Amino acid sequence: YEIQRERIELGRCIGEGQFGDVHQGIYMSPENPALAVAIKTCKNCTSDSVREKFLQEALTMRQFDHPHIVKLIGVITENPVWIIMELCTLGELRSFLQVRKYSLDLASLILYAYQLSTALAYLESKRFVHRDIAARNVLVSSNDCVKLGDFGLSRYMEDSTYYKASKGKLPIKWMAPESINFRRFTSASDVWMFGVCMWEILMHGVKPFQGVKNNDVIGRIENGERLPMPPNCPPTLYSLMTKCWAYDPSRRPRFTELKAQLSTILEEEKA
Ligand SMILES: Cc1ccc(-n2nc(C(C)(C)C)cc2NC(=O)Nc2ccc(-n3cnc4c(N)ncnc43)cc2)cc1
Repeated sequence: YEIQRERIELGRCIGEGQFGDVHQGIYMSPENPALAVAIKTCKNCTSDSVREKFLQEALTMRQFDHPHIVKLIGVITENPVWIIMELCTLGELRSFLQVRKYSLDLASLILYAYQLSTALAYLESKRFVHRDIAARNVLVSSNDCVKLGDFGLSRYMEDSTYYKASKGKLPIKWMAPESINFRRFTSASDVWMFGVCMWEILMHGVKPFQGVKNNDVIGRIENGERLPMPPNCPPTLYSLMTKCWAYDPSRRPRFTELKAQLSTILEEEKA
């Protein structure tokens, strides 16, 4: 996974990161055609403890290879340490959906749900629990291709859930009841979150339970209330989302079933 720095053309800064600026750039690969990349830099990785914390991201990402999961391209372990990932040129899914609300067809929305279900069926095959399935963790490579990633300070921390609570940023509005009540995160709770993520896509990047306090969400869910059917959502798609939201995790579908059903809904929409 080691990359030669001279083969990277470092472009503009596209964001801030916990360890240093994140830039876009070009990787003039010796084996593959030139590719656009996102480059995470690390200002203090000359320190072994800082370097190990920063590189945890490369260690996690290196395990996976799927067309709808952000790919790790490589690492430069000589100072300054860089992590090189594929660039998703169209950026965050939420802003993309908001800007193109009147331009995107329903078929494109279902296609994004379908592509994410393939990424999640793949992670479930590896017995990997994502823990934060939400539109904030999805990037857009093109108008017909989205990619699942993961972002946030809590990912670098030893006690990830504890950090979120300290700042009151636990994603209660996306979480399965067993994750809220017992801090249980499984393939079934990822399914619950995926249902909320499909709702966000159909709602064109609107957040769930807007204007509702976190403490009140728990009560509503326990009482059987669920996010409403988005406008223009096919009834079969809503039925699928309501199955993701079964209070009992054993009644929820698995991602292989979600993928097969989303493929059928997409085919029917396009027809
Ligand atoms: C500590 C830690 C932090 C994150 C992870 N973790 N886990 C996953 C799964 C599990 C989904 C493989 C993925 C990740 N990372 C990213 O997605 N990074 C990640 C970093 C930059 C970009 N990136 C690509 N294009 C852009 C762009 N236009 N703007 C901003 N960032 C971009 C995309 C992904 C793991 C550990």
